[PDB]
Amino acid sequence: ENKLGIINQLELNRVEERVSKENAKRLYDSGDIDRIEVGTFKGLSYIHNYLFEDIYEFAGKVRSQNISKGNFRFAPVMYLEIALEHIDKMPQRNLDEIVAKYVEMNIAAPFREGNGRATRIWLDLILKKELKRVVDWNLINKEDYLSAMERSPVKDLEIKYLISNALTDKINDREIFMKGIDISYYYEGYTEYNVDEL
Amino acid sequence: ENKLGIINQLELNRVEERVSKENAKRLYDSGDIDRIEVGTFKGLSYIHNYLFEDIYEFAGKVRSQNISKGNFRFAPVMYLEIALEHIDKMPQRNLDEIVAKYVEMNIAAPFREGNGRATRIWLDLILKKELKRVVDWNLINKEDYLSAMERSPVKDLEIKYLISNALTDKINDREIFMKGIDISYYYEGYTEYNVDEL
Amino acid sequence: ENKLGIINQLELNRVEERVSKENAKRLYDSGDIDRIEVGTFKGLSYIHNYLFEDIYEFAGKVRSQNISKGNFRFAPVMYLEIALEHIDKMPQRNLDEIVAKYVEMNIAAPFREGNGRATRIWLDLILKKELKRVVDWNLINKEDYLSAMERSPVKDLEIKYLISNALTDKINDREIFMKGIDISYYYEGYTEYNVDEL
Amino acid sequence: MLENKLGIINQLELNRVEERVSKENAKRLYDSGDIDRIEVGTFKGLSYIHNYLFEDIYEFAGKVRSQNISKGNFRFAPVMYLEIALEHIDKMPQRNLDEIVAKYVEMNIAAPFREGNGRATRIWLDLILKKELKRVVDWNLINKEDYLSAMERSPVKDLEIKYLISNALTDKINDREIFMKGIDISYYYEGYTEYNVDEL
Repeated sequence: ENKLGIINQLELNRVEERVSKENAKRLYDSGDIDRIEVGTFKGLSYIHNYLFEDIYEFAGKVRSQNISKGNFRFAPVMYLEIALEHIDKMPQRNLDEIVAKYVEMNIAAPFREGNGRATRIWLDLILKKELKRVVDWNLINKEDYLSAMERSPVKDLEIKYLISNALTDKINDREIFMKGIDISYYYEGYTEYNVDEL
Repeated sequence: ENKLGIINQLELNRVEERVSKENAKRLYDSGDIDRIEVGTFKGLSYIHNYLFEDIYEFAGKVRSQNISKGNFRFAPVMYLEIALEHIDKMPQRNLDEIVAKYVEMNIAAPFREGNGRATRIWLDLILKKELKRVVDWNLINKEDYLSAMERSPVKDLEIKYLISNALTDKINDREIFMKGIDISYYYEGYTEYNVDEL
Repeated sequence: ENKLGIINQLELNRVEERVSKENAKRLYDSGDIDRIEVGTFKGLSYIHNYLFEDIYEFAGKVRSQNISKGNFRFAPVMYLEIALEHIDKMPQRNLDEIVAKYVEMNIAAPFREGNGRATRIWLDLILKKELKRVVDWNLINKEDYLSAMERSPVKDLEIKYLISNALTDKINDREIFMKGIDISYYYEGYTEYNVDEL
Repeated sequence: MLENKLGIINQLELNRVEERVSKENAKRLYDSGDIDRIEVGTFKGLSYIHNYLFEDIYEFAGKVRSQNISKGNFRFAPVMYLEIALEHIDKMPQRNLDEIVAKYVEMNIAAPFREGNGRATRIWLDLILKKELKRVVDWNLINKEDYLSAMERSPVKDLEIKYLISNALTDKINDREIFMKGIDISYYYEGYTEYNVDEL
């Protein structure tokens, strides 16, 4: 279900990876990433549209159906408008409040697809603005990340620990961002490209 | 925080069990249980107030704070009004729909405390009206019940199975109701009294 | 790490699917599938080797290190032989005992890879011998299957329900088998081929 | 319901007497100084603790179980692995908090006795911490719900229970009140609240 002419899911995986990773590279290199609202659904939507507007019509738009990914209980549509407004007002002064806000937005998962990758970019911008840190994503193991996120609605200690131990002060390091993009796509199983070669 | 003069949590547990079980016995014997709206938040609120109004000021009222217990998130206050209106509109024609409705009201957990006991009484009333059955709670083990309830937000098959294999047609049997009250309190850890001896 | 020199994971996935599916087709059509020990590790090892001896060494052989999948707690290597001996002696007289045996063998997961596909074939042979049934895998939705398997060490009701509702007496229906092979590969994410065209 | 050395046929009364008698034994275990002459960190020592607490009540006290036991959200070790599992736990290191918590988590999964594993193993844990870190747990600093949730999570990831333990560590390793309060809280974790050990 896409804007390109793709009827095969494996081909769509490769093409989505390549086009959206191209867009992520441009998001950083043009400086556009630094002109978006931080910590808000408007900003998250801007990121998501930027990554995916060529591939999906729903890019940047709040979904209309429920989503089902494993046994994780995402927000049902009926709470979604309420949830995002709540998240727009949550504080983000320190690591606890930032992780708590990230966990709430992960539960809300407002888009049909692409929530994890877009929201990881959004999280790094919150960390940069409020703590002058970003996540070095090579300091977070993939299985530990996925397990910690699935656990996070009950207790966010695991995800907090991973993030806190992966914090770096190199908030303008192009290499940290670009490799963070490759790792973020690897978490969701897309590994056909390296973003820096696009 | 209670209407009595109690500073000890264990004494509060003791008196809460005794008073609310006395009220449950009266709810059945007076016939008041037969005059309640079935399957709605209005009826559930009536039950909860009836059990707990001597002990807690919030009895029968939707909570204003979040509650956090076990391995899945109950509805946060900000969703509660939407959730209860939705639950009022859910169907209750067969066991599948009754169990799905019970699972959603358990997730809603609209009161500050006492959700489990009130909602089990409420469930028996839905079963009595729509299937001419009640639950024989002596046919549901505590460990099995708790495990199945914790699983139900993901998949209600386990709780559906326990409930259906405990269904009895003795829907006016006083002793089934009374033992059901003692068992329902045992599920939550209250065992100091026997309801028929109160 | 494989018998061909394939260094790309997406490439290996393609050839592993096609070759091993050819071996599965031959396993059924040659009738060899009917002369393998039913319900024992020896029989499972024969199935696994038959599927994977062309692609992987160690095919049919007990793994030597621990394996992980998500948070699932598979048997550690140091207990594996004990587990396999225990599983060889588990009974298989009715559906309950067969599902329980299948759940223990899923936990044992004795091979480095290919446990799910080999063990699903092994399960169908146990069912055919003991109940004169096989599973119509078309009646078991994928997400329901994976969730049920993850749940099964705690409570095997979900997988038992899915299997019990997918049982067919068409134990010589060649397409039920071959489609079962395609669906079983889809469970693990291999979707490039239809075995009957191989 | 379990066979017991008293003539008790009602589970609620067995709960009451078990709580009373075994809490009495725990008080005497500490006050007699016997707790200081137990092997630390091995199944032999845990077995000694368990027998001390429960031998008046249960024949199986201090003994490896012969059947599986099943509760909660993860499988305890099955009997067929139990001897090997305990042998392994005996050899696990305990030099720092990470290793002690990992060892405690493995022993909680092993759950070698028919019943009473949680209470005996918490005493066993405190003795390990006292020997290797010169700390014990101030159990008043670990909430019940937090404790139980962290334990259920621990076979997957021991971070939550490690956090609770480390943030409750105290150096008062000979404070009798810390111990006695720990006994009452440890029994509260499992739902036994009819007595206070110091009032026994």
